[PDB]
Amino acid sequence: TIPGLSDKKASDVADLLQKQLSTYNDLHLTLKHVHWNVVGPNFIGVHEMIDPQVELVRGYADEVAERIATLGKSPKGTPGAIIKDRTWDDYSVERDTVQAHLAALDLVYNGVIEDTRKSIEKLEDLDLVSQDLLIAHAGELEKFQWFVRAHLESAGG
Amino acid sequence: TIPGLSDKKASDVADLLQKQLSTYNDLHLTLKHVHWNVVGPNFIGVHEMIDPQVELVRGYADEVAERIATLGKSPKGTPGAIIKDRTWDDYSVERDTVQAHLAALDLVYNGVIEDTRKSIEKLEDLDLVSQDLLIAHAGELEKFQWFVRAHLESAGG
Amino acid sequence: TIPGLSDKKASDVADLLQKQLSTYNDLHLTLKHVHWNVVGPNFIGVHEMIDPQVELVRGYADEVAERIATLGKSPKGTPGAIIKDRTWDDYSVERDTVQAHLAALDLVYNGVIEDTRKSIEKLEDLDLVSQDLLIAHAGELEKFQWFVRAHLESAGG
Amino acid sequence: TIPGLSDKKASDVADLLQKQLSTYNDLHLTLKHVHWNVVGPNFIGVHEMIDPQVELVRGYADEVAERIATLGKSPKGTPGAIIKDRTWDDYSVERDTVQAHLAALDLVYNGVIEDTRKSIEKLEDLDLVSQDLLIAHAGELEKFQWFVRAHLESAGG
Amino acid sequence: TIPGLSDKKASDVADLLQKQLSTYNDLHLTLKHVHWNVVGPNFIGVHEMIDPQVELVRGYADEVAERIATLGKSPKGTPGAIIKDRTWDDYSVERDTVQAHLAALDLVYNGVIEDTRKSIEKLEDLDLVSQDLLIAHAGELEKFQWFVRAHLESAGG
Amino acid sequence: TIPGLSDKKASDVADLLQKQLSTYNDLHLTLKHVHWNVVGPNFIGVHEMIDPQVELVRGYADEVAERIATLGKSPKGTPGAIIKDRTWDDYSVERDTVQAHLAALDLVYNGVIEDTRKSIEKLEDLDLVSQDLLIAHAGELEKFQWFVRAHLESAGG
Amino acid sequence: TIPGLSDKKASDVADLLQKQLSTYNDLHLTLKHVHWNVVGPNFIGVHEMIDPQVELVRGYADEVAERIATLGKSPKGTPGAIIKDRTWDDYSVERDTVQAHLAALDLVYNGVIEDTRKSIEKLEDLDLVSQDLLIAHAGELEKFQWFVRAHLESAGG
Amino acid sequence: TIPGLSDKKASDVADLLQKQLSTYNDLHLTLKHVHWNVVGPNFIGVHEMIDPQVELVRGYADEVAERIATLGKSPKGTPGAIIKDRTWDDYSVERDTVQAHLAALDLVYNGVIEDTRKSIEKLEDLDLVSQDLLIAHAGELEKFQWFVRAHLESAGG
Amino acid sequence: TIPGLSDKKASDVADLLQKQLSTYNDLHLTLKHVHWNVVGPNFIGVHEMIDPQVELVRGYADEVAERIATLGKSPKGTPGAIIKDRTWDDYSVERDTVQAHLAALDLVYNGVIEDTRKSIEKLEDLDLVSQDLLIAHAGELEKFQWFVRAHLESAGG
Amino acid sequence: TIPGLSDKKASDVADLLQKQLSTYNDLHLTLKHVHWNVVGPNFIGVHEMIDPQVELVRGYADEVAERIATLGKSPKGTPGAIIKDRTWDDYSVERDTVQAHLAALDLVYNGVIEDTRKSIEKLEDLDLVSQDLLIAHAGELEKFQWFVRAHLESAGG
Amino acid sequence: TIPGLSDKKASDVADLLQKQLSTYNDLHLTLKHVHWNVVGPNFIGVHEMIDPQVELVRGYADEVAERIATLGKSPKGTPGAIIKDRTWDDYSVERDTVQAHLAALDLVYNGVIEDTRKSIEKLEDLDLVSQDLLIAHAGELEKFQWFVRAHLESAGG
Amino acid sequence: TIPGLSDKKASDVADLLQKQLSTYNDLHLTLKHVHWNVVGPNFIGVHEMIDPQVELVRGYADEVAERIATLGKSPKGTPGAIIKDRTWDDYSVERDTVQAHLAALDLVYNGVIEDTRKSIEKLEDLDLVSQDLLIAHAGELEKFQWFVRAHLESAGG
Repeated sequence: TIPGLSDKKASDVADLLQKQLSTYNDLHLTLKHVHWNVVGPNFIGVHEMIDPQVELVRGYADEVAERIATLGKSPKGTPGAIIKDRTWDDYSVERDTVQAHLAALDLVYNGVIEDTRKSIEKLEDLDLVSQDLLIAHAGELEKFQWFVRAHLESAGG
Repeated sequence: TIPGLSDKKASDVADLLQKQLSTYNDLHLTLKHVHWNVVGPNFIGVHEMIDPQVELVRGYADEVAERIATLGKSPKGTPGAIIKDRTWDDYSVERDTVQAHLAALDLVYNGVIEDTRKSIEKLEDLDLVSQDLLIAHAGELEKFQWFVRAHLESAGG
Repeated sequence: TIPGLSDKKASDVADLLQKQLSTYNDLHLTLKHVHWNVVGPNFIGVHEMIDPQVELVRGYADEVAERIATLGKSPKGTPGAIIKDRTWDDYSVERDTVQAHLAALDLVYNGVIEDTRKSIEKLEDLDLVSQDLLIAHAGELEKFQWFVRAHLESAGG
Repeated sequence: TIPGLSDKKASDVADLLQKQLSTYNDLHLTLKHVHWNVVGPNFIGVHEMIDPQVELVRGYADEVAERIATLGKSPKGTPGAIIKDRTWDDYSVERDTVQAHLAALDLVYNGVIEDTRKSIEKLEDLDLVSQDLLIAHAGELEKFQWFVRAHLESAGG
Repeated sequence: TIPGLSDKKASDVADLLQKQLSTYNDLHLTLKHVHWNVVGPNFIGVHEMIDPQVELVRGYADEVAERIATLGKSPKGTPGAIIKDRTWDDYSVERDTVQAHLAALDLVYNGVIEDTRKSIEKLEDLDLVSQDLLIAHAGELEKFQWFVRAHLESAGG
Repeated sequence: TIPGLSDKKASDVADLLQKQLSTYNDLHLTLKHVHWNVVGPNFIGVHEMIDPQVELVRGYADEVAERIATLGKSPKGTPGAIIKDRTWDDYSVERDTVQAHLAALDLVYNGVIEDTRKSIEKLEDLDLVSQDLLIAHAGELEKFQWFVRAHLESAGG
Repeated sequence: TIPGLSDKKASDVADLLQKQLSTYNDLHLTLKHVHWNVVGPNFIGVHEMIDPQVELVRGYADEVAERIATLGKSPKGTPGAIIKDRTWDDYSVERDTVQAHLAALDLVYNGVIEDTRKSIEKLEDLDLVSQDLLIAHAGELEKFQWFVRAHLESAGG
Repeated sequence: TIPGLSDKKASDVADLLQKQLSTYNDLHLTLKHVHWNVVGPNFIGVHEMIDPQVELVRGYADEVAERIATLGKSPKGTPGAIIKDRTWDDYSVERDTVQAHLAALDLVYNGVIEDTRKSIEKLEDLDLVSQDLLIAHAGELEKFQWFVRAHLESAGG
Repeated sequence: TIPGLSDKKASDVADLLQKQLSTYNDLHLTLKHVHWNVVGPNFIGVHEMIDPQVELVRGYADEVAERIATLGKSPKGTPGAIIKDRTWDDYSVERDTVQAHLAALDLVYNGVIEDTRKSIEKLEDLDLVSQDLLIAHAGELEKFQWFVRAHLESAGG
Repeated sequence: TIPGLSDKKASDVADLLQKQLSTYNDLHLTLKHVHWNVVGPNFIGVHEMIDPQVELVRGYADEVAERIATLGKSPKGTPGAIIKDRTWDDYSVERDTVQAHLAALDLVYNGVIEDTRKSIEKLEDLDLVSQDLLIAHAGELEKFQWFVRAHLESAGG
Repeated sequence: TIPGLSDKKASDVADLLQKQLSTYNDLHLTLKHVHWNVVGPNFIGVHEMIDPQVELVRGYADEVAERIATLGKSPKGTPGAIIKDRTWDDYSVERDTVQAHLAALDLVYNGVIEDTRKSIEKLEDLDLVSQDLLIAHAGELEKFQWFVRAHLESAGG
Repeated sequence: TIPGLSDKKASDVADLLQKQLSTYNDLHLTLKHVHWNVVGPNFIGVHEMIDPQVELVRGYADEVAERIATLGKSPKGTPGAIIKDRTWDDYSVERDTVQAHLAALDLVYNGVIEDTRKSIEKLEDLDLVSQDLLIAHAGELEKFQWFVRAHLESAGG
């Protein structure tokens, strides 16, 4: 009954986003979880290096959901609703080192930027504005992965 | 090992808090979920009434996790970790009026302020400082429930 | 004599933005007009929900013109210049309730996001950067229409 | 012993203001009283709508009292001193809806902009500066009545 | 049905302002129009010189319209409503030098400080508060004309 | 019909805060009254030493009521409501020196911190969170009385 | 050649202000002079009490001079131009106590609020806007005299 | 002669605090000393991780002393006065690694949170407000120890 | 190894960007060089017109380097590294008028917006996110060139 | 009776700063005088290029006096006190173009940086800290003269 | 090893500074000690007069320690470390009037500005940059002593 | 034709600064280059530890050039113009560890503080103000080297 223009084409994208909407929600809790379980002789560096990224992604969440409802469908943001769309195993790492946790996080982001890049191409035709949302997000998500990656590498590790 | 003092008495409280860090995490997600599914001829009021409360509880999330780690134990923040501690059904309400959602939230807070209150008496003897945390939280959580409650009462609604 | 690259292809987009430029100017006035004429028991919510949107679009305006002028052409922002490009009737709603004004506004935006979407596609070949401007604008304009829409619905009203 | 110019004229304006300093102090308490007793599906709108106005009037309080001492006389700020100058009944309205409290407030303001206007003309030939003080307040106070009025009215309600 | 005091007198001042609300809205668009059409070896000076003045006048707009609704009448903000009250020709001047546009602006302001002054005296015996509003604006508007004038003149040019 | 937990035990604390609520309101006025009546060669120090304290207590006020309303009861903040609970004479000191007003204030606070201490203990069983409110308030109120006391002593004056 | 309205009337008000622009510039220097020459067991109170007032008056300076150029005439800001308009002796008082300097300042202000008031009435029938300027200043200047006066006085001293 | 209520009971707590008052003073210098002698390939992390804690504890100092004087006794804050109450050996570590310095600091905090927790229980009866001071402090002191601890540990080291 | 996805397609873009990070670095230095060699009776205008643009491009510098590292490759930022990628002659103009320098800069931007534009088409297929970067940049770079261009044009200068 | 070290050697520097003190005061007025008398098509650039400089020097003033008073002597800041030390003619330039006023100002500064340089060397033995004051001041004063100079030259005008 | 240049000449200065870092540390503690033991009918004046000076000297503390470490040597900041370098008796004065305390502080500064001055001449040849540090400090330290001195002087007190 | 005073003596210093002006320019790019190529398990620490230093030195650049032009000569800031004055080999280190890069950077600063200290002594006679510029800079440059150095050392490494 209400999107910006295309009854169907939108419902497609509305579900594309909801998949992202839930990945971020796992993401920011996951990030946060990592932040307070990270440990060892660089913990404050990373612990904090994270906090912007939490705050950023959390917002990415808002931007998705607000978009979805803009598209017409309803966004779903309860932990129930994320296990539903989720496709990793929930971050299993616990009190652990940086290296452990970033190794761990690298792979998590790996899902996210892969999925997001895919929803980007899917969107290229359907809805460009929403393509642009994730494109923005994506730069920032990728960047953050580079931060985490740079913590463990040398020649090209 | 590490706590502030009592190898056991802490371990006891570190699960009280872990019961809580998971409740808030549910809460903040839930609030947020409510923030962007709310609707009607008062939606912006509440919508924004909420946004501080998210940001606040989310921070409540940090405070107690950071405390858990302080007590010694590791805090558990992944959405898996909150289904594990969760006691209610996850928030049932989707796109829907303010009126619905606040009834819905009212009930949610009802878990939280009761649960937190109970954890406060439990804390009175064991660890006082952790009592103080939840006491602070409690004031602000309860307050917010009165914000939400006031939305549907005259005589004594 | 001056653009960034294509004498004709620019003149084409400079005529496009100009149509937009004037739509926004109508809009920020329209918005503002609505804002100090809205009324009823939801008044302040909306009265203020608006003000950011005014300010945003007003800036959206500066971005049009400065782009036009960048493109080479001269941009036009006098009330005479806007009636010249204006393709709607001017906002007919005088003092009134919220519900009225938002229905009225919903329609106005219907014009704006429809038109903007069209100038986006018109631009996908022409000039990508100008495409980017409006894609940006678009998300935010659309978002705002959802804010107003969410004010009068439930199932899918 | 000390004013700026007219040893008598000043004393006349000095009590004029004291009547205002007391009305405001009633006002600011009254506003605050209303703000935390308001209720219903619109409470946070008004509840907050009000807050700037409290802080504003309170300041208005400062400006006149400081002005009185400037004039020469001593200003009187205690609840005893306001009951003494007061000439309404004190806000009778207790926990209650918006529409109720705003009806009530509307009337309260009615005493204020009436009395303040009256004290302005009285002041045209006493002391202009002091005239300007209240003229300033007047706009702002009047504006705030319109905010509250706008809550119940349709074509001219 | 509602003003602060005089059921008629108010309606008289109410249209006075509406004449202003429309002049300003022309003004603010006009200013903005000039700002992005100015040019030559002095453009950024003026281009910016202007910006505070736009934001200022725009605000001046708010203050009178809000004032009108305060008075009782409804204020009229659409481009249709300004062409309707307008009594100049609309800014004819298109891309062009500083000196050109400032000459043009000077004249535009000339209508404004003239008309505004006239509406002030008219107001001395209608409504003082509303008189003060424009007196305030007057200083600021007048000041801005002097800024623009100061651009071409030597001994008295 | 609504509190956080105990229908009676709340009504008991809601009557306690209410007594406090009104003490503060008297206080912020009293403070403010003192502030613009203080005088002598120490005037500005104190004149300003006060203003934070006003503002603090005023907020202390909001915290009472919002707690009361949270507790379920309706809070009462009209000057009539404060004389009703008021257990002192209203601040009798009119224009005067610092030394006078602080002696006068020292006594007023003597009432406040005495009473607050008592409602704290009354609360240690009743409602802990409300206990926490006033404990917070207390430290700051006490601190302030020391600020005023420190103004007139040496050995232990 | 250029004012806003009255080619003569304006010149009359233009010198009125120049008398003020010079009084202020004396004033602001004078204030500053006092501020760094004050002394005794109260110096930092006043020393600072003053600082806002300098910055304020200095600004008052700007407002009238800018106003003069607005009126048409050129304003005159050099020490030569103030000795020229000046009509007191220059602050004779050198390093010295508070009470001394405030006595001295009190008198200085006395010239100011007297002269400024006189220039206001003179202005009621020349130019109202310019009248408002000084009325504004007047409150603020007058307020500052009361601050300084309040330093030595008991029952009416 | 002056506390809030209990001549003796207060003098007891007044000395309890002074012990803390001096521990913090050792603490913030000690922290600071550590901050500029820390070294190695994570120094900036910790170096900065410290700086908030200095600023925080330093304030904790103020809060103690101000409380003491509030209680009636005089607070003692000279390096003489801290050696007097001190009970560790002064931080002996010098230009040294992080690990060294945090190992070193862990143990220092160990004294502090142990002592503070003890003064907490001592206070539970005597003066609750002061109990609350340290309780607040304590959370924050403990938290900071968790930061330092987390720098050297893995499984539970 | 590391990129977001395509081992080659990235490597390709990582030199597109490296072509750019070096162009900006030249640019920001050049701008700055121009900022403090500019001169004439409009120097401050432009001088300051520039300072944002430096700070902005400099940040453009970070964004793409940080992207390069994200894509996997290492970014090269030393002045050696920019002579290596540089395609124009380094900025020829020394102390000299605005008019000269903007002609000079105009030509400089002409390299940049053309080059960046070309790199954007090149990016359309390979890596979209990196396209978006330069697209954003482009808008702002081109804009600035219009600021500079406007400094010497009427008819179509 | 009081300096930092040398009864005579201070009195010598206290007479030096005093000469400076008054030069600045003349200057800030002079600057300010220039600022609201400048004119032509470069007006706003300079009109504002100045304001920081005013404010800076004004503060330069406070630093002189406070230093003098620190040195032991009493500093002198009344317009009479500045003509007493003043070694130039007062700024003769009334309304005028930029080019004029800056030529005029260039000369004024010529006095200031010449004199300041001389009091610097005079100080290299006398009092180093006072030397430092003026060295600071100097750089900034000189810098500003270059700002004004750069306004009227090219080869080396 | 590490310094900026001279293996010895630095080592020499690194104890000059270490003499200073310990003096300031005493100072800031002492100031603070004075801030909260001050008392009388001017206590807030001075009390607050001090608080910047603490914060400032404390930072003076960092600057020179950070310099020491820069010169190569390790700085020593523990209260043990300041009794080791300390040359006066620790601050003798307990709860006591302003007048006492400033006499007391006056004497304290007297050590400091003399000592620092002497260390500045000592530095003139060896290390200039470190001279500049203490020179900066000196201005501000001496200044503060004049603030304190001014509290008890007329003729030449 | 224009410096502050000495045709030659200045041209000497003008070239002294230009050598520094270019070292910084290499410096800030070099720093920046280091910041985005730094890597390993402390990268965020240093990566950020750098960013202030970039921003700081970049400004140091401005301060030089602005000074040069103040001296009369023209400052040269193009990458061409830095290779011209440069005397290291351009930073050759590429994607590499912290330790590598700081080892690398230590030596770079080594040039800079050595050169700057030398231009300091050269300046001691010629121009003191410019001596002071670099002296300021120098403290800060040295400090930053201490930060980098402290990352690799223990006993005195």
